[PDB]
Amino acid sequence: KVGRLIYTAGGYFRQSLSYLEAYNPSNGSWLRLADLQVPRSGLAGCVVGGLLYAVGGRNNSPDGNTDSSALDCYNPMTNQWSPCASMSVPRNRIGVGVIDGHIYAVGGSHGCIHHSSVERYEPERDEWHLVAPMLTRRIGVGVAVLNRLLYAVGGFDGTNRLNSAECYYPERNEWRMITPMNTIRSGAGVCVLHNCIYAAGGYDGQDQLNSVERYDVETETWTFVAPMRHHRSALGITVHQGKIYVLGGYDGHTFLDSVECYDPDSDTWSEVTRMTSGRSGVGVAVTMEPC
Ligand SMILES: O=C(O)C[C@H](c1ccc2c(c1)OCO2)c1ccc2ccc(OCC(=O)N[C@H]3C=CCCC3)cc2c1
Ligand SMILES: [Cl-]
Ligand SMILES: [Cl-]
Repeated sequence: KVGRLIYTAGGYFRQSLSYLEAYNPSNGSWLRLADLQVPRSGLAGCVVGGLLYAVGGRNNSPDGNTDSSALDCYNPMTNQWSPCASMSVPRNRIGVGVIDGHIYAVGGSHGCIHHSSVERYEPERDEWHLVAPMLTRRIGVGVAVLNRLLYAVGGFDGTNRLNSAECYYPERNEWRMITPMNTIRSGAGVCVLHNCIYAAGGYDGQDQLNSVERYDVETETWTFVAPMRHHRSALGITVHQGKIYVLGGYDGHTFLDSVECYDPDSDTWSEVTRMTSGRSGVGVAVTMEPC
């Protein structure tokens, strides 16, 4: 369990960013690591086999906006990024989840297209293949995996921001709606802790949110927990040693540098550190410290 860091890749502040930085909860330190080859915001991060993957996003620059179909892998042992096979389609504001060593890329946008499509990456073959599409088009979708089922939560379908959510059952290659959230949320942070799917923050179409709700997969209910200290949309999120960490985002005024940590035992959020600069739209995941 020891020696794992929270990695934050990419993001947005004025333009899309190439930063890869890693935070050590055990000593409070931050490390700046190898930049992404292409700056991206609206990407997702995940880890398989100790390698960190950056999936999708968009490169916003003064010279334009390019939605990304890229999959790039970072090896902490070498501090190097390598390109992997690209997805079938660019996906900005994507959601990803990992089941049994396979990466699922969910939704996202390509220009004015809002995807319902979903595709699955096999690291051992370096190949993507499409799977069944969601029942709803969703960008800014939160994705998490619990008990080898994949959940897609909230987002924006091109017309309305969503409180709906759905679950993918891999052995039937089928999506089914689940109970909708109590709040409309696009760009929320979605993760799994214990037997629940948490949805933190986001934008309800009117304001950035500090509220947080969790879906108990057994009872099929959404319940609010303690709100974050800060309203945040387009936040990064991950879980580490039994606590949720939320990183950055936009509060309606500032791009936040604050990182908050949720303790489910006390139902409290605490501010634990600050990123090196404020940003939104980052990809976040946990793996071993680099060499
Ligand atoms: O609901 C919508 O229509 C789209 C929705 C959104 C959310 C909150 C908003 C909002 C728009 O408008 C002001 O608050 C969204 C959802 C997830 C994202 C993930 C990543 C991402 O990456 C780039 C990025 O961070 N851009 C930011 C620039 C300035 C502030 C907004 C975002 C942008 C995302 C945007
Ligand atoms: Cl964007
Ligand atoms: Cl992961």
